[PDB]
Amino acid sequence: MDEKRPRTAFSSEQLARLKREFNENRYLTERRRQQLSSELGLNEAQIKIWFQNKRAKIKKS
Repeated sequence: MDEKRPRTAFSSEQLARLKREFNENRYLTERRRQQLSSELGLNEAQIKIWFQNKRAKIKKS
């Protein structure tokens, strides 16, 4: 839903990396959050929300 609420503005490379990490684990550690942010150059808050949102896609109810 990146057509109504603008915020998940990421790049193919960034999403690819994040997706790779998510494939291994739907969660995120402190070190991973800060590492991913520093590695790709994104806000830890954005990464955290991205993972939380990605997890909601699988587990509905």
